[PDB]
Amino acid sequence: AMNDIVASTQLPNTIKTITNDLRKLGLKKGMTVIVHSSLSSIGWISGGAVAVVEALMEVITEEGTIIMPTQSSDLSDPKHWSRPPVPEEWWQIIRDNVPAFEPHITPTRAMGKVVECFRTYPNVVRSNHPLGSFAAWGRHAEEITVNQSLSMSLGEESPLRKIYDLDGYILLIGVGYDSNTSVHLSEVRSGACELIKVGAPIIENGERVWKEFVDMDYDSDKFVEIGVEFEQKGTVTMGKIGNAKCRLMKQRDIVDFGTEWFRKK
Amino acid sequence: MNDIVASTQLPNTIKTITNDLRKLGLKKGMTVIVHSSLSSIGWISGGAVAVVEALMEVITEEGTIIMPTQSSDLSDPKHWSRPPVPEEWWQIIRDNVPAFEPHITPTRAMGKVVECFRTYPNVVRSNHPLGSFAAWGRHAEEITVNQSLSMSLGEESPLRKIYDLDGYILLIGVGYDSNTSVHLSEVRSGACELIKVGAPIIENGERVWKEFVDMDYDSDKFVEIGVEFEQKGTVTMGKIGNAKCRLMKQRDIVDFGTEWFRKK
Ligand SMILES: O=c1cc[nH]c(=O)[nH]1
Ligand SMILES: O=c1cc[nH]c(=O)[nH]1
Ligand SMILES: [Cl-]
Ligand SMILES: [Cl-]
Ligand SMILES: [Cl-]
Repeated sequence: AMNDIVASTQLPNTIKTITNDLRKLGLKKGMTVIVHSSLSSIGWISGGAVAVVEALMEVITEEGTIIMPTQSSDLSDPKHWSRPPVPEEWWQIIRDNVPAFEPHITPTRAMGKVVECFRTYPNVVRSNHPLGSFAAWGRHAEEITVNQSLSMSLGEESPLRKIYDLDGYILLIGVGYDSNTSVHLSEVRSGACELIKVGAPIIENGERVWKEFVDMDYDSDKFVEIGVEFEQKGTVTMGKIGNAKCRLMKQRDIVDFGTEWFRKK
Repeated sequence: MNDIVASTQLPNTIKTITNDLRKLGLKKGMTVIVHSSLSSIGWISGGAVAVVEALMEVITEEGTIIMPTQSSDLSDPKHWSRPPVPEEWWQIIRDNVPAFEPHITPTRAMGKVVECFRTYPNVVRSNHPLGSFAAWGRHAEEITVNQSLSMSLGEESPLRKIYDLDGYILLIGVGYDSNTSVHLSEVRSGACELIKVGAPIIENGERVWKEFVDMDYDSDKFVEIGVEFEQKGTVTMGKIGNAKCRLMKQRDIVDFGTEWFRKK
């Protein structure tokens, strides 16, 4: 309900107030940052998702880099679907008919309106993976998004590793660690999960192909627990953007912690 | 979503949606303004993309597809009721809401099909900050250029261009209260009054809140008009999956509507 969102807000959030809140929390010009958001968590915003994207770009600038996950699990093999599952009798029709990934076109699923706004901005570029893409904007946009591997999509050949190499930051706006994509790189590095056979529809040599490949069975339901232990160290900056509880942290910090956590089990 | 899946027999796909459109009477070269509810169709392999691609496959670049891309999010808040907001906020809103930019501004209440449509390559969008439309195909640029600020859905609008082209209206799983073309009947009959409105635009480089006048567009009579119109028998009914659909000529409904409003 928009009703509850308006009832819960004292004054409008605007590009200007958001920009203020972001700077207060520690975002600054030139920073490399991957962002995860819930728009409704902030309270009512004048301009909605556009105001958030504009505020982020204002603070970070073209001399910095904004990254967001642009996952499209709508295109994944339906045998592994539980959110919701679909009947087994549909599975093969989906493989034969789900449209192939095209980075300018394919909508995201479960990423949020901010992401949908962001990925269609001018000068925003998207990585090539049919399930596990990211979108970036700014100084290191091209470098972060190019040459993502089909297999091991969130691993050492992915945008996550490039953010790591850039000593980047993670901003969570009113969401928890189950939305912290970067912790998948901890899974890869720790060998935390099983490999499984997955599939996705791609344009390959100029035609739709249902492509089979192997990826880790990524599982964000362990992340919340990792997050609680991580924040005992006291290296996460916490604060508000409007009504939302937000967290700013160094990506290497949580990735390294997650890797050591999985290894010790 | 579990509800959508359970009420679907086999998946809807590009191939099945194209087939349903063609039985419904859509064909190559047509000019059509489309209004839709994605969930109404049942479960779709590829969601909004599948619908958009199906419409394009049938109509082709020789025809033209139009959709409303309204962004009422940017309007003057004094007139809001869905929901309304405290008066204290109104002026703050006017001074801070971001300018309309056709390649960026999201729609409000148009549906995922429109949000997907408006981002497709070769889809062009008109420049009105509240009542823009998006178009694709032969007459896309014709239909979307030179929309007046004032009288946004009037004689200088895409609705009239569709009218001049003798185009069609396709309603997918939605009723006549989503039938944007009937606002032209409102304009023609003088069925609403004028009001003071505003919008944020890019003017000579900068953001500017621009105050203009427009019709108090009210769709509350549209359902009633639609019921009466369909006794004429000039509306094709059909199914796209689970959704009950309607295909009709735009000049038909617009003229009926104009006549309907003038007799009160
Ligand atoms: O319907 C869907 C699509 C993707 N993933 C799911 O779990 N369900
Ligand atoms: O919040 C809003 C925005 C536009 N229109 C409304 O009625 N309410
Ligand atoms: Cl940095
Ligand atoms: Cl290591
Ligand atoms: Cl919160």
